[PDB]
Amino acid sequence: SRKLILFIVFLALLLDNMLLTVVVPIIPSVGLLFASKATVQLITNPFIGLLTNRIGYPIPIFAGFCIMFVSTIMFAFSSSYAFLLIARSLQGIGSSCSSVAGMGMLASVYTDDEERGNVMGIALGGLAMGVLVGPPFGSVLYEFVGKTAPFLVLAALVLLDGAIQLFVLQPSRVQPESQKGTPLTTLLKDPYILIAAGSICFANMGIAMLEPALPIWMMETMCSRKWQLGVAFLPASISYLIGTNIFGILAHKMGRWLCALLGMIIVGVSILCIPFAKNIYGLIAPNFGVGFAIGMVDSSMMPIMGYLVDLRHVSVYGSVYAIADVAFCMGYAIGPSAGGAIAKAIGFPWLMTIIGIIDILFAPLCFFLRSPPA
Ligand SMILES: COc1cc2c(cc1OC)[C@H]1C[C@@H](OC(=O)[C@@H](N)C(C)C)[C@H](CC(C)C)CN1CC2
Repeated sequence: SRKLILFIVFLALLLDNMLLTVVVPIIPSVGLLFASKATVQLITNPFIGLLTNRIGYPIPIFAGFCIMFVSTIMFAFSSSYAFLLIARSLQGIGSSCSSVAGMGMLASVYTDDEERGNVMGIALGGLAMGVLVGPPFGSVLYEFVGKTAPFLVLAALVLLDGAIQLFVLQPSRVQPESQKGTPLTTLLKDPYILIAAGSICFANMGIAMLEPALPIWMMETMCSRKWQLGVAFLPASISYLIGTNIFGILAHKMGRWLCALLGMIIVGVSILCIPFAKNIYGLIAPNFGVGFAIGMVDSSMMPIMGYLVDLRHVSVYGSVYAIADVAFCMGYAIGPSAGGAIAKAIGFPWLMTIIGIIDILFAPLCFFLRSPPA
């Protein structure tokens, strides 16, 4: 059925993101390792995009379990920096495979735009939920048992997920797609695919510049307590969960172009409002708005990728969702380091204001998605 595939993609994304996050609080126990996974995923996304059109979705969505499970074990038994880096790179390839192949399969199964909206919303809700229950899970287990409890529990969990894969997807038989998909070059030459991918990129780059540089600006102006840095962003996750689980539904009613436009403005007018907050209490509302609007944008531009592909090019979703994932991961690849560097160069408030201005100025470019020609 289709709901089984939806649940399998949801659980895959959830477990992959629990892993990306769980590792965060264990690494201090600092260089390019934090972005190794993201940049490796950015490298290996288009390859899965072209591979899903050559061998099918199952085999390259099941290769997620076989690879992420190896990472979750390699992290469980990591001693040197080289082992940690190769484990994070293997995770990155696993997250690629899972995200690209799973979103492509969700697009190829739910062939109606209205239902594809809700399905992509639910999958991104899986992403958000995994990110939300990640740091808790890891820490709790790290403090109560040791540095190997979270990784072994997630190994068991991805093993169960891979069993569901083997007994639902049946990747035993290779199966090429029905028609030759449009080459990635032509897809990237289109203006509307570029606009949607750019919207997702800019939104996620704003978040990924905010997150690892807000504790820095906090410990020097607010003098917040140690645990305050943890709650300083939990509103963003919770709001992203809410937004990307409800707007996958609300967007096709409101109009995906309008949802994305309003989505980015809200991102802009919230990120711009972060530097004006002086105390942790005043930091909540703009962070909530940031998360809510990032969800507004993501759940509304993820269906529109497959929609534009169905409306303009041939109906093969591997390459276009590889493009959208590249958009995503560009943020968590470049944004953290570049934002830290810019904050050290000019200043964190000016960096957040630049991000906000760029987002508010780029938002009106989403009106071009009101009615694209065929
Ligand atoms: C390991 O270290 C990290 C820890 C964390 C992150 C990245 C890290 O490294 C990369 C991101 C993940 C975000 O979101 C996501 O992954 C998802 N949106 C998907 C679409 C990428 C999240 C955005 C929402 C609050 C709006 C913010 N943080 C949470 C913790």
